[PDB]
Amino acid sequence: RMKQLEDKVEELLSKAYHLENEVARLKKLV
Amino acid sequence: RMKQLEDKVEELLSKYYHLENEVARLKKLV
Amino acid sequence: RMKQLEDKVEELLSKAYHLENEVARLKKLV
Ligand code: NA
Ligand code: NA
Ligand code: NA
Ligand code: NA
Ligand code: NA
Ligand code: NA
Ligand code: NA
Repeated sequence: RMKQLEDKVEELLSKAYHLENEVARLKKLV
Repeated sequence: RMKQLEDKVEELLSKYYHLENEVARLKKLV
Repeated sequence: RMKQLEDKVEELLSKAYHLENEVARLKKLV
């Protein structure tokens, strides 16, 4: 149950921090 | 347990919407 | 609350993926 969705939320957290940076890239160059 | 998960998924739910706006805005700006 | 949680991160993982795609698209327009 919960160790499965925690590692998903972990994955989610990583992704969010990833995309956040990407958007910063785009915005500073666009 | 389930407290911290719903906690973080709201962080994530809002992060993800926030990004969707940045992407929408950025699409207009290219 | 457990099942709603697991399905909520479902949407998140899937929106995470389309943001990667839409931010990848915007990369070579800027
Ligand atoms: Na996996
Ligand atoms: Na509550
Ligand atoms: Na936090
Ligand atoms: Na969207
Ligand atoms: Na996924
Ligand atoms: Na992935
Ligand atoms: Na790049």
